[PDB]
Amino acid sequence: SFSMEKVKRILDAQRTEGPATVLAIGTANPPTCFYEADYPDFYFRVTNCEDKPELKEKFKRISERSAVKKRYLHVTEEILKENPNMCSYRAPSLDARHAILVEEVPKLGKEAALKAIKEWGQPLSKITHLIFSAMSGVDIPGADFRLMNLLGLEPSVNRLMIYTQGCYMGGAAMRHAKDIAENNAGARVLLVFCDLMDMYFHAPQNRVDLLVGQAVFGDGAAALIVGADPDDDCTERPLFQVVSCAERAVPGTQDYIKAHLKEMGMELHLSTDVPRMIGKNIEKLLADAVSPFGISDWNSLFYIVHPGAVAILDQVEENLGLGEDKLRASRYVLSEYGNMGAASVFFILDEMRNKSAEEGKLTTGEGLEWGVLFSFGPGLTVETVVLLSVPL
Amino acid sequence: SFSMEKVKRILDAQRTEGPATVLAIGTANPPTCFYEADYPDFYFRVTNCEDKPELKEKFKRISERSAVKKRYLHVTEEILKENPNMCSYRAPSLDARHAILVEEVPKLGKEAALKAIKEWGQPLSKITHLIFSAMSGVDIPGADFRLMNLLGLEPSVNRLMIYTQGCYMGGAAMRHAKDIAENNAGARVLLVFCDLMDMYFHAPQNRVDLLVGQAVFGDGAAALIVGADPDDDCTERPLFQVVSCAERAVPGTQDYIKAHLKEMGMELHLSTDVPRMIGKNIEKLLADAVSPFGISDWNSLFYIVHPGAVAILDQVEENLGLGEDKLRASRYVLSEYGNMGAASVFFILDEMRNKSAEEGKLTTGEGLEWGVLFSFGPGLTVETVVLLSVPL
Repeated sequence: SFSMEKVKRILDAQRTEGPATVLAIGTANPPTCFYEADYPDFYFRVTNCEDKPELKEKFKRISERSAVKKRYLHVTEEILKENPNMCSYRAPSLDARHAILVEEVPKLGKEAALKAIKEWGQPLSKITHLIFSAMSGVDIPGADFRLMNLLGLEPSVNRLMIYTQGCYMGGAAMRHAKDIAENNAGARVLLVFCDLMDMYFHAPQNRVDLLVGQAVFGDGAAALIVGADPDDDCTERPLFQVVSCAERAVPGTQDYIKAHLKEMGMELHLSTDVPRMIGKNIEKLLADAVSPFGISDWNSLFYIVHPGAVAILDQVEENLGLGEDKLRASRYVLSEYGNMGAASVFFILDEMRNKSAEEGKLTTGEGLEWGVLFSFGPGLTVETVVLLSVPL
Repeated sequence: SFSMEKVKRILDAQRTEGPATVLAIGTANPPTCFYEADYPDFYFRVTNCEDKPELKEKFKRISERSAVKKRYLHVTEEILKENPNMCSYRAPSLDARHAILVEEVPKLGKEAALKAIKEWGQPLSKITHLIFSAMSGVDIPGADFRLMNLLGLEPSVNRLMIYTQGCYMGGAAMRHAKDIAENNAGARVLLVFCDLMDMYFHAPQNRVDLLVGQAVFGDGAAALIVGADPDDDCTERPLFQVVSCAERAVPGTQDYIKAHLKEMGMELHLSTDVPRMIGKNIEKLLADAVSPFGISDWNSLFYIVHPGAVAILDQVEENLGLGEDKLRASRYVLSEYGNMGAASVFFILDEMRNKSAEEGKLTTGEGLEWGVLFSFGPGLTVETVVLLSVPL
């Protein structure tokens, strides 16, 4: 009865008022830029597969239809010479690949995080939580721990490390940052995604899905600061507000995306029915998300759509009845960066906020007030994040 | 300015009143019981190492000093015959191991979860969140996804899957469960830990840490339901309340615990200075956690201590001045089960609620009101979770 008064003082003390908001965004990529026109030539050469010209022409057509202009890749010609088993299909190469990633993943995360923290402008000691999402680079301690030390965070930073889960993680980790920020006054969350696709590099196979991956997977890292209740007394300024987060596993699609961690690396299996399956469901998912806020004209939203493959963007555009320019920002990131896993939606959100100011729009959301963020991954998981833009 | 009013109706609707509380605990273990007396004979025979009788004596002395009576292990003699590369040191065996685990991890998680759900007594459709923590079994889709389908959870259940992180996950996943439960009215979180140590089974080496791990690591899974604001109108009934969660990386201990995922499986590195380091820091961590609640007599708390090794329990007892019976429940779980990774503290918490009832105590925390839960892992991370018991 007095111990319960202590608990209620703790609960009262932690309450927040406003919603979780994104306070800064920073991105970073490997230094090596690979242009899509040269990649079939580079890829088949460096894998000593120039004696497979029909397969090469098949890959060229997939790359040309991919709508990817360039990618920044961590895998270089030097790296493949020093670890040739990566170019020998199913040969053991997991040790070599992991040695390469274990230090580079936190290293690239740091570069993006520094940018986010710089824009944020607050001292590192104000960061209370760190969430690290990384497709590859599994290690104990994790990249969360490494980045905490590289950045000089407080040893009391609350850490969450999510390894090897898929492209739905952009929306998923965003939900957790929201729950953290809103349940804890003063909480300031550094949310970092680093997806290096080195584990998915294999010699070309006569497999459409593996070829699409080789054409589309790109590397990058994205960092955000997420918090509730911005302090006016300092230079904290919101970019977007996270209103509601939803997740759904599509029934009957277990086998559409599978990927196995093996001695040869990451073994991918991706059904070509993924975009249609996404397109068949997207409107009902959007409708469930935004009806509670009275939105029924889909073109009244601004869009951040995970660019898993260009077919995915087209399917969304088609089955939502979107104007041709609605997915401009998503197509841009797909074009300039490829599919960077979970980081992609945050490259897009970064692009949208910058393009809006550059074009003089009245909000961070292309002049609109409400928007939605979609991530897609195994199997099949769809993330639906409702956003509010901020005025300019 | 009317849309900002829409956001406030959502937030107001999602507020909770009370703290996150654990509403049920369920545990499960593999079927095969290995007695610690017999393990040195079994272990060195089945690894064809009876020709190292001095190493076997070094292993036996560690086993006898271990304070482990028995363990339930998934690794059987049959499994090792079907996968002999698990017994040849550094031979490639990661593929063989992962195939064994990817279906067993969710299966044992299901066994524990069903019990927790049984005690909980609500319909599965009420579970809004699933958090799965597993040391081993990295797969896409994850064990969370498999478990959702094994149990028949709603496809809209919000999932979080954490692979390969260490024994601090007990307290860490508990923090995230607290944030979800408190930030989302109606939320009921299914929290599942399954750590199968098959990835750490190797031929005996003349390495103290690997031998101790071979003596102490056991297999098991523990499941919890966590929610804020228990319903009186139904059979929901709280066991403990989660008051505050803190996490700390001990400065200068990066290398004390390391583990690398390689082609041979999990390659562990564990310094013997761990218990001393833990003992050296435990009081300052405990004091920071419970001083805000006016607590300065450490024997006024009940204890759940991660049983990483008996040396750790002894160090915690010594450096806090605990009475000889304070750590009864923790040493019990170590005795009867070994070190089951992150699931352990929940076996202990389960043991404590049951022993307290069996002894007719007036609360679930051995008659005391306030208590603390400790998890330790890489590198070095310590979780301090302050608990409130419930009357009986």
